[PDB]
Formats: sequence, structure tokens, C-alpha cells
Amino acid sequence: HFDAISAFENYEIEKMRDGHVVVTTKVVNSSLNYYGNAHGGYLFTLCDQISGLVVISLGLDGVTLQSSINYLKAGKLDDVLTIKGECVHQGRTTCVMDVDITNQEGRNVCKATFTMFVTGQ
Amino acid sequence: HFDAISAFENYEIEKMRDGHVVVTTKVVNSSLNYYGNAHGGYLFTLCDQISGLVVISLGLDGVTLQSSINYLKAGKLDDVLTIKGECVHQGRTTCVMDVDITNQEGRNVCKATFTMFVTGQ
Amino acid sequence: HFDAISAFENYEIEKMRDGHVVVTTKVVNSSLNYYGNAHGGYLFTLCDQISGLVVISLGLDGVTLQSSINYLKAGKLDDVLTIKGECVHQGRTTCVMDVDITNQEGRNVCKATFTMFVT
Amino acid sequence: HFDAISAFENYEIEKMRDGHVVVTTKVVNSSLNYYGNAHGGYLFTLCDQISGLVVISLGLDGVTLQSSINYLKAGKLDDVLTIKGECVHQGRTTCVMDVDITNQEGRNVCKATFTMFVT
Repeated sequence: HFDAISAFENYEIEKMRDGHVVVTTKVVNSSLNYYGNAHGGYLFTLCDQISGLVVISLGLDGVTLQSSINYLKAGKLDDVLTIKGECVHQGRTTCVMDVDITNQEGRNVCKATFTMFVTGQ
Repeated sequence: HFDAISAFENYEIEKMRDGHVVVTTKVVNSSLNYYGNAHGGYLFTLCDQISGLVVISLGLDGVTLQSSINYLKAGKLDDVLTIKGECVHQGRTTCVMDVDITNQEGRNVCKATFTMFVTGQ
Repeated sequence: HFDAISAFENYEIEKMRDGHVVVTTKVVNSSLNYYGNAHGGYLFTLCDQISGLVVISLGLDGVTLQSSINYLKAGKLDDVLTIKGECVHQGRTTCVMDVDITNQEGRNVCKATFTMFVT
Repeated sequence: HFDAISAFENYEIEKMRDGHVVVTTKVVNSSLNYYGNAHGGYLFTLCDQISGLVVISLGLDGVTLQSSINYLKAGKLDDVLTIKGECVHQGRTTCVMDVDITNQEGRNVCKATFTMFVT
């Protein structure tokens, strides 16, 4: 048995402009796994959502085809995670978004890359 | 502005034995994105959690180094998603888990691969 | 200093039909890295080429957007590697190919997934 | 039928120091796929080899567990490709290498991430 995993119970959108997005959020109990670390799925969801925001900031609509993520450092309760998303390639039919998460001490938590199919403007 | 994304508000563990895990869950409103599809992060979290369960079913403890996921078909409200995880490679220090999600009609929703570092027994 | 890495100096196409591909090849010296193992790029290239063959076998043309690979066991000189490719998802606009490599002892060497844009 | 795919028939190592690597190479005929573009496996092998070089430059030895690559723009015959590698995370047990390839016009060709187990 285990508890539900939730993401974006709180957040602040600091920047969302022209393929560049910055969002902060506070790690809470629903963010965690059984070992008291930020859940792998929670962290991925932070990245994915900010990828979607990048797509919107480009004035586009899109759907994710593929995503890859590297976990570097555990996130902990009360951490303020800064999620920065950037469109690193804007193609005709596809976009590639890089998203990285750093904690309040500037240490890299995780990084992810999203391969998006643009469905509209 | 957007709503929180949640995963495992409900579930049933059908099978969890020797590196093979099957878990069902019902897609609900907190599962969805703004377009009314199962959120990319939600689906990833379903897969990741079942990967962790595979690790446990092997009698091991581990941490995810890297994960990749392919989105094939949208999940929808009230879908019953069947999440099946399998350890496809059990190494000395690393494990590779394949996890796939199918809906109640047997259609493939998504598939993911997790590269785990075994930290204990 | 290091030597060039080559792939497909030899191969045998056992099957190439309707999204299902099997190709065999023998690991040679040009296949190897400094440690005498099959080079990661060599193994990846085997997989990618067979992905392209799956694409051809479906009567389609496509361009690879993204690829992921997991290395499981080292390949060695004189290994006979069996490369099997399958289209695990055939969409209207995208295809997903799974490719796996096993050696002559049936041991899993590596596996990869290719995300293709149908052109 | 298809020809062998080769990588590093030529190269110049511009920098290999403390986790930072730059290597250049000229795309040749053995680099190409049937469509006359740089082969996906060729590009990947360029990236992987430079990842291995980052590893060496850190004074470490390692084995690649997993790799991901995104293809952004086709490489062409006679392109001069600049391959840049960096260790973006150096852990005790694992390293993560980012590798990117740009052509002579400064256009991004591809980028890849390597997940290495330090041995």
C-alpha cells in the first residue's frame, strides 16, 4: 500500500515568454515517495508540465511523443524547486524542449528532454 | 493557471511477484490535462511507481537513474488502465524495467523503460 | 588516438517483412572499442539500421526524431549478433520501433527504441 | 542491400580536458545513409565516442548504461561537424554526459545524453 502522488499543489509562474519558462514550487508531503524523497513521477510531472507551458509560450499546440529524464540529486520536503524549460529546437512539425530542475541551493535535481509533435498554432 | 495533477487516487495491485507487477487504476479528473486527456506526467508516474514495485518484488532496493517513455494513445476519463511492469534485465548493480500501459479495450497507451541503480537487498 | 568504428562490414538479412526484421552480423575488429568490447556506437548503429529496415518493410519512408538505447551485456569479437526489429506502434504520423540484440548464446546484448516521423 | 557505416575515418581533437571535449570531423561517403544524409548511427557514434573521451578526461573509467539522442537537422557530405562533450553531472557512482553536434554553419545537428556507470 502507498499514498497518492500529487504535483502542483502549489506553484508560481515567474516567467513564460517565447519558449522560455520558469516556475517555482514547494516540495510537500504529497510530493514524496516512501523513502521521503521527491517521487520520480512527481519530478517528471513538474518537467512535463513546464514543457507544455513552453509549447504554449510559443503560441503553439502540441502533444508529447517521447520524453527522457535523468535523476541527479534527490529532492526533499520544503525544497523550493525551480523548473526552467526552454525550447532548444523549434522545427516545422516537431519541437524539442529541455527542462531542468534546481533546488534553492542551486544544486541540480534533474533534467529532462521532451520530443513534441506540434498539432497547431 | 492549471489544476494539480494526481496519480493513484485509486488502484488495485493484481500481481506483484518476482519482477512482474500488474496494477489497475481508474482515470479520474485529477488525472487529466487541460485537453481532457490523461496528463503525460500522470501516465509517467503510473509507470514509475510500478517500476518501483518491480524492484521491491525482486527483494531489492533501488533508485532510478534514467527513464524514457513513449506516448502512443491518449488515455481518457473513466479508462481502466492496466500497468504491467517487468524486469527485463537484472544486473549486479543495475536493473532495467519495462512498463507498459493498456486500456480496458486492450489498446496500448504508453510504454516506458527505467534504468535503476540497485542500492540494496 | 583511436581507430574508426565501422558497422555492417558483414550481415545477413534473415527476414524483412511487414514491420518485422531479423538481421545477423559477426562482430569484428572494426566493431570494437579500446577495451575490446563492441563499441556502444557500433551496437546502436546495428539497431538504428534495423529500425530503418522495419520502416522500409512497412512500405513507409521516415526520419528518426529520437532514439533510446540500453546496454545490458558486452558484445565480443566473433560474437554472432541477432538484431530483431519490430514496429510496436504504427501511427498515422509517427512510428515506434523496438529493436533488440541477442548473441549466439541467447544472451540479451542491448535493446533500443526509435521514435520516427513518417515522411 | 546497403554499405557499411563508418565513423571517425577522420577527426581532429581540439580539446580534451577535465570533462570538456571538442572534436571535429568531416562527413564522408561512408558516413551516409541511402538518402545521402549522415546516418543516424554515424551521428550517434560520434556522440558516444566523445562521451567516452569526456570519461577519460576526468581520469575515470566507465561503462554506458543508457543513451538518448535527438536528431534536429540532417548532416550532409563535406559538412564539418563539431562534437562537444561535457560532464553535466559527476556523481560518485554515475556520470551524465551531454554531447552536441553543430555543423560549420553553426546549425545544431543533434544532441545526446549518456548515462554512465563509473567502473
